[PDB]
Amino acid sequence: SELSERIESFVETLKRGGRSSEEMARETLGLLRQIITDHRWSNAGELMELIRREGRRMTAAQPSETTVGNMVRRVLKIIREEYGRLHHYAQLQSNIIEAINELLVELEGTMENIAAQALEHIHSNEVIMTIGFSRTVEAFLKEAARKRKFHVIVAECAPFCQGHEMAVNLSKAGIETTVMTDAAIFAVMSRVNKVIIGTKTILANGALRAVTGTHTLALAAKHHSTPLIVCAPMFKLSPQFPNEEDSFHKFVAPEEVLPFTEGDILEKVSVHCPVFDYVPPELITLFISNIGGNAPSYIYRLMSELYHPDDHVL
Amino acid sequence: SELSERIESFVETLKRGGGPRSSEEMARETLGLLRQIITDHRWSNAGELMELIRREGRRMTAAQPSETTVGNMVRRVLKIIREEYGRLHYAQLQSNIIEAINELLVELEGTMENIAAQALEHIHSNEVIMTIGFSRTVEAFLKEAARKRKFHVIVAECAPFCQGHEMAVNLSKAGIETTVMTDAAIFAVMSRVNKVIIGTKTILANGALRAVTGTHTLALAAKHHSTPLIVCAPMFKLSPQFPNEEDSFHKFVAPEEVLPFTEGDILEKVSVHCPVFDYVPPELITLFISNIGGNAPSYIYRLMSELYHPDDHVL
Repeated sequence: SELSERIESFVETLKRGGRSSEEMARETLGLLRQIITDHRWSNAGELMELIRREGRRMTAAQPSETTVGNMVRRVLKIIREEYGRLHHYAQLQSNIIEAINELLVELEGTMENIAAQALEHIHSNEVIMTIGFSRTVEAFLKEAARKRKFHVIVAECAPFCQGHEMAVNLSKAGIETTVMTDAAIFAVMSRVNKVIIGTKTILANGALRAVTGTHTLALAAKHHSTPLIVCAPMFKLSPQFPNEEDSFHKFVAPEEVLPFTEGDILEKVSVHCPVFDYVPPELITLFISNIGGNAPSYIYRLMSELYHPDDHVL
Repeated sequence: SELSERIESFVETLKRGGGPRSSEEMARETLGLLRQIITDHRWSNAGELMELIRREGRRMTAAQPSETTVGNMVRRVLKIIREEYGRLHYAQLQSNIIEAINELLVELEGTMENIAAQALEHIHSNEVIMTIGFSRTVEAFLKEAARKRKFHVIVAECAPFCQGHEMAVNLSKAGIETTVMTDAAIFAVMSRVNKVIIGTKTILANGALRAVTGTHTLALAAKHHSTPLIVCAPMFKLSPQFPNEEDSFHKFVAPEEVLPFTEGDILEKVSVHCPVFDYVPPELITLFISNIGGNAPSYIYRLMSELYHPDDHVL
């Protein structure tokens, strides 16, 4: 069928890596909406087994891409809460759809509601320092740049120099930007007033898996007591704790770090190149969500009203 | 004699009130008195000369134990006597000490210009400095960096003697973008402050520091935000005393500065204290900008050995 082929198309795109995180969540919702429409299912139990199986294969496709797993769990919570309030229900197939639509308009407004709180956290003559290239943080820095005037230091992330296109994006909007070399984070930390970063994933204890320089960044921010603000919406909120059994690191080709033209020493040197870096929650100051700016120590509560505890493990 | 009445005039103005305003004038008057003691009392050798200076410095220290700039320059003259009698080991010794004392005095009166010379190395344009009380050395440190760069100094006036008022006017007259605040806001505006430059009453022998009250709070606020706490203080403010619990550290002025006498009957039930000096441990200090450099707190002990003999620590 069209839907099945689109499911393995999504899974193989996840495996190979061929988009932003908000587009990832939007495509996941579109896929799961299709799954609950076009498949035949009698009651909610079979559909939860189906959604669980497909979420298991999309999660096992790329386990470090947790936006798809989060949106699978959000849809599962929606299914078991739109079936709870009706407790084979005929209108249930419609009801979940509407909630999914109410989720999809909760999305596409996540970046605006995070950007609305920019002026409350960025002041005139401020110096902000960021790391990766996250669309949430650039909209945050481009909504605060409409009124106030500040300096932003975009420390590039070294293997995939992606703070380059961030500082190109920010300098087009008139923010006076500085590109760093990622070795100077402790050097320029004395000047920096706030650190605003984005995440790949917010783990359930308030810790976060982010771009590979963010822990080396957060240690400097904690050393100089600079507040580390984290701009990240509620699809990036994953209910997984940082256990050693599950691997959260992603490792890419060493050609990003040590090129293939080095030659014979590549048979002896072990080059690694991870792309994600665990930041423990005691180095964090705030999470600017789409629903506010609450502390890391509140994140567990945001788990309980987003994901059911039976849906943590799929 | 004129000398003797000048000795108890100095001792009485040390117990009771002021006299020399700044610590540099206090040390210069102390060398004047010590040089006069060398010249005018009769002594045969350096033994009873050391005993005489030791007991005079003992009474000048027991006059006001929290005024250590007097007690240091007694010990520097004792070290000078021991090192100008060592190189002759008499007759000409009475001259030699005087010459060294003169070389000490011109070592003074240029302590402030050698601390102010290091201003540009530690103060940068568009920075922001925080100071607690009126220090002559810190003010001249901020003056020398002002004529080349452009910064903004926050002077947290140290209540009850609102003496950061008299500094934030001195800094405002020289065009530094100064700001005086209540000093209950030390932690509040600490987040935006780049450096803290303070002065001392005394640098204790472990790099610890005795400053005007509210400095230890200032130091803790600086350590919280990891703001470097620079300390501008010359070598007469360097005393070879570790923070004993035996001898008295604080000085306690009248409670009228804190709670006025017009409060009425509640003054019979309320214990008001008003200390003027605060102990800052050396782990909150970053630098000691002396007149000889900018060395770390963990070098201060070595500066003791080059300045005061170990036998002269306790008088």
